Amino acid sequence: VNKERTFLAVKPDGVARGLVGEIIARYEKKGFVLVGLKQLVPTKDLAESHYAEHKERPFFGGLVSFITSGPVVAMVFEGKGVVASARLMIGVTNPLASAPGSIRGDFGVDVGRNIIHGSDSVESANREIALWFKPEELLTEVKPNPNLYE
Amino acid sequence: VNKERTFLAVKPDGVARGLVGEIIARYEKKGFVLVGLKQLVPTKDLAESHYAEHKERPFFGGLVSFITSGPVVAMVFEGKGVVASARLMIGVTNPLASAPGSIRGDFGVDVGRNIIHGSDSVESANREIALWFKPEELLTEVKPNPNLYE
Amino acid sequence: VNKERTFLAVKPDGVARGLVGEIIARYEKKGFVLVGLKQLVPTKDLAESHYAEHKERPFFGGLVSFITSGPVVAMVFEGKGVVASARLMIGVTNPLASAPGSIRGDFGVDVGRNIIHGSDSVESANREIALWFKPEELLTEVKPNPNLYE
Amino acid sequence: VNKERTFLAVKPDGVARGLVGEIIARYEKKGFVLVGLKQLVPTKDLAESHYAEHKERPFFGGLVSFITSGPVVAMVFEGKGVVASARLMIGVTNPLASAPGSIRGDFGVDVGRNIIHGSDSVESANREIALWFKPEELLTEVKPNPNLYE
Amino acid sequence: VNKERTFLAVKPDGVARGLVGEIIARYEKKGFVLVGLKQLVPTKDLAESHYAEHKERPFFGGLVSFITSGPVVAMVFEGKGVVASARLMIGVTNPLASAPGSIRGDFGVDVGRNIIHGSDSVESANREIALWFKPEELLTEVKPNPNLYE
Amino acid sequence: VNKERTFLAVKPDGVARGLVGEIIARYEKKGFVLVGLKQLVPTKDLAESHYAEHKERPFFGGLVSFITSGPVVAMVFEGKGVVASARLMIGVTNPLASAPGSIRGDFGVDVGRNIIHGSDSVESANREIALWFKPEELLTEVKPNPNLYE
Ligand SMILES: Nc1ncnc2c1ncn2[C@@H]1O[C@H](COP(=O)(O)OP(=O)(O)O)[C@@H](O)[C@H]1O
Ligand SMILES: Nc1ncnc2c1ncn2[C@@H]1O[C@H](COP(=O)(O)OP(=O)(O)O)[C@@H](O)[C@H]1O
Ligand SMILES: Nc1ncnc2c1ncn2[C@@H]1O[C@H](COP(=O)(O)OP(=O)(O)O)[C@@H](O)[C@H]1O
Ligand SMILES: Nc1ncnc2c1ncn2[C@@H]1O[C@H](COP(=O)(O)OP(=O)(O)O)[C@@H](O)[C@H]1O
Ligand SMILES: Nc1ncnc2c1ncn2[C@@H]1O[C@H](COP(=O)(O)OP(=O)(O)O)[C@@H](O)[C@H]1O
Ligand SMILES: Nc1ncnc2c1ncn2[C@@H]1O[C@H](COP(=O)(O)OP(=O)(O)O)[C@@H](O)[C@H]1O
Ligand SMILES: [Mg+2]
Ligand SMILES: [Mg+2]
Ligand SMILES: [Mg+2]
Ligand SMILES: [Mg+2]
Ligand SMILES: [Mg+2]
Ligand SMILES: [Mg+2]
Repeated sequence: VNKERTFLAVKPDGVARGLVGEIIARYEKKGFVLVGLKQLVPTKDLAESHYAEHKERPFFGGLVSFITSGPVVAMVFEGKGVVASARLMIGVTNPLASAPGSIRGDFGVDVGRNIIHGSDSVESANREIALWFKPEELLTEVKPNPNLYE
Repeated sequence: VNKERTFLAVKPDGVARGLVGEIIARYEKKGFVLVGLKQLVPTKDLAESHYAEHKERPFFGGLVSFITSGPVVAMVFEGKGVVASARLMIGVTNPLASAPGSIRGDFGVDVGRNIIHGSDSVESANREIALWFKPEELLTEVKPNPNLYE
Repeated sequence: VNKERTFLAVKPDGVARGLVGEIIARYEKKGFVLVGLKQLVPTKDLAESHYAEHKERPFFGGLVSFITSGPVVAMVFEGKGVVASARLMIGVTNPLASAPGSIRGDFGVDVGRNIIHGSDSVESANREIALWFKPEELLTEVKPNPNLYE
Repeated sequence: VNKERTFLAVKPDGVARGLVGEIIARYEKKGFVLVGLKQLVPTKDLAESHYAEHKERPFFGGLVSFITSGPVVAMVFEGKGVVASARLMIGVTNPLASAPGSIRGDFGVDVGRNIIHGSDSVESANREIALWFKPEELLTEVKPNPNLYE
Repeated sequence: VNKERTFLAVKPDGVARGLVGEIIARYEKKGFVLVGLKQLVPTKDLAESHYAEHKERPFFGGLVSFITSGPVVAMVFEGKGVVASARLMIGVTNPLASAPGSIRGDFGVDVGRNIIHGSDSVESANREIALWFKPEELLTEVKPNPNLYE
Repeated sequence: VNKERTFLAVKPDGVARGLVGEIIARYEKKGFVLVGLKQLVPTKDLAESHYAEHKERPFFGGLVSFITSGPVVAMVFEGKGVVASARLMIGVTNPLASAPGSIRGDFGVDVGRNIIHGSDSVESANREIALWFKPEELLTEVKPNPNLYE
């Protein structure tokens, strides 16, 4: 159904490079509806619980360090199959392997400076949305373009 | 040679969403030549003949109903391998499964609101071109940029 | 009411340079609705009545021969103040003097190869629309984006 | 100095039309730095104090009514001469009179559905920023592209 | 005729900000032909000769220092009225006062970091072209799209 | 270290169709740094050594005559994995089989008119770079966007 939601965040590098609008426009053009949006500098606690699944990984320290080094634009998009779709639009972990047309493929060059984060499953999205957004910062009733769904 | 032709149609959703020029420009930039172009509100007979191969499918009634609910911009492009190349540019039937960079991948979310129709083979193109366009509405003399072909 | 219409034509040079889609997209983004659209090769009779006010001018002969020299995509847009607005978007007669952001300013360099034509008044528009299009070729039910008008 | 700030808001119509990213990208490309961003549905009280200077005007009721009818993306951009510059980039009150290249000129057609609001002076900006944003939602230390300022 | 030429240079800020292709594409779309193109780090002698008319101005020292701090992409375009048309596309000296749609208007904020240099007259163009380009680095045979000129 | 370089050349058809800027912009957005750039008309000697691995092929004769038939803009980009990445961005040899989003996929239709050349390995790149550019024509101090690399 047309009510699935995913969490996306323009990372510090994406924000410093002036890519916020370009990224949001891709999702709007696709037809997803913005239900949550804000800019904040992540707190070390937010970053660690956000990337909690990687806590025992070698790159964890630098990641948390990086994500907390500058502003991040956090957003939640709503639509049919938005979690898997937003991932397809993002590309793969290494931007060098990401196909042109995707966000990482078009703008990235390094795994550690890969512009944007996207939830990889509905469980993660629900978990991540709850982590970054309060219920009052999310639109309750969404009304998409009527020409989008049958 | 480079005289192959295909029939493409911006469906009512694509027209209402203001995507006609975006779609046309994609094919012009590729190097394909426009030999026919018109806007019309398809009739139920045209809709049913156009999609005759799906007349037994559960979605036919709704397809035909949607294709006739509003204006469509019908067009025919010419150039080498245009039938298969235009399909590649369109994406796949389900927009969510279409790669970023393709038309359906970039703009659609629902199978039923997938923006554009493109002939799936040369035999289909000939059938669909004859169905939507009268002979005199098609350019007889075509001239593609001279830097496109060897 | 905001049902004003203007006639626009992408001239043979505009069509040859692959600017049809780009031009249509500018009017679609603006919010105007396409109510008639077709590609054809103008007849001398048509070109001569179209540019009737210019017969005593030295460029008339060249003008007519050029407009009848290849495909032209003809269209009629509808919307509040479309006539004057589409003119502002086109630029001025000399493309070199047209401001960057207008169609002629962005794409043209010569007065005789100035990409597009637009009616200059509602009187000229009604007259030109009836010249290029038969009544049944124009949409009767116009449904513009509901976010466009108050 | 490079520390002036202005308040911009993508109005409900701009948000429903999928223009948020396109608008933010124009300001990022210009070099202004985003210091505040959020989406919210305005409260009738916020709207009235925001447009307080028009309280005795005929259109006031519909404006407040409209601004409160759907989500608005509120933002504050920082840079040298950003208040007057953002206005120039926005266009004039009536989008029909706005030049192509500006936001209203490119996307608008009606005075009441003019896509975006921008502070008209530094006094208004300071007043409006304070109205929509809490001090903790604004970046304190801004670091622009070093290639932007001498 | 259409053999007029102008010298344009993407300054070090424009190069560092990744605006070279955007700038070149603007002139290619207009219909101007590239007859010379190179990237070089200007020498202090070149910088001072190029900007000789400003040698008494308080900002000369800093101008020359900036123009030599990094790579510049020097280029020459040919076409009818290219000198004045390219200036119009560039904007005015102060980017904040440049109209949206022009290069400086769209991308710059500081007079000292205004992205691009364009010759201000034919006499200046001839001087600057001879100063930055050796004869053999310029195309002798130029061929503009045949749909550009009457 | 991430100082890998690749040689790219916009072929005469790419230059004639006005795609130089568009092509450069794709590599600039990606984060790669232009370290050499020039426009020239290739000499038969140069074209023949460039495409040396193809002398026994039936298309070699046509290939060489074409590359020496008009201006070519030559360039060298530097960045992490630039060689393989620029190839992914180019597409494949047959433009019709290149995926939408790649340069050849977006703009080409014929194998012999495929817009751009890119080195296929670091070995070929070092070899091609030394063929088209003298050492002093290439930047020595490379300062990429600091947000690009870890
Ligand atoms: N081996 C690695 N080296 C450096 N940083 C890494 C590595 N793999 C993961 N990262 C970083 O960690 C973030 C979370 O990683 P992961 O969840 O595996 O990928 P994705 O972000 O694509 O979901 C990635 O976006 C990336 O910035
Ligand atoms: N299972 C489905 N549910 C609803 N509509 C469908 C479905 N499959 C196809 N359609 C609609 O039928 C149109 C025709 O289908 P088909 O010819 O299979 O695909 P394509 O349009 O990609 O050639 C589709 O483009 C879509 O609008
Ligand atoms: N001095 C001229 N020389 C050549 N062609 C001209 C001249 N003046 C006008 N034209 C051509 O005649 C067309 C119609 O003229 P006019 O109605 O004056 O301009 P517009 O097209 O801006 O309304 C022009 O668009 C241009 O193609
Ligand atoms: N006469 C009018 N008719 C309808 N609504 C109006 C009128 N003038 C002002 N408005 C609306 O009120 C908002 C605030 O108006 P104003 O401050 O005058 O213009 P601006 O928004 O350009 O600063 C405008 O953006 C517009 O939506
Ligand atoms: N008052 C100023 N302060 C600092 N730099 C200036 C000033 N005026 C001009 N400049 C710098 O000098 C360059 C040359 O100036 P000028 O020839 O007057 O303008 P333009 O570059 O628009 O032709 C400008 O483009 C800008 O970089
Ligand atoms: N079958 C062919 N017919 C015509 N031209 C060809 C053919 N194969 C290759 N070419 C031309 O030769 C150029 C160099 O060939 P190759 O190295 O195989 O491809 P690529 O350019 O993708 O690396 C091609 O880019 C294309 O211009
Ligand atoms: Mg992950
Ligand atoms: Mg089908
Ligand atoms: Mg006229
Ligand atoms: Mg106001
Ligand atoms: Mg000057
Ligand atoms: Mg090769």
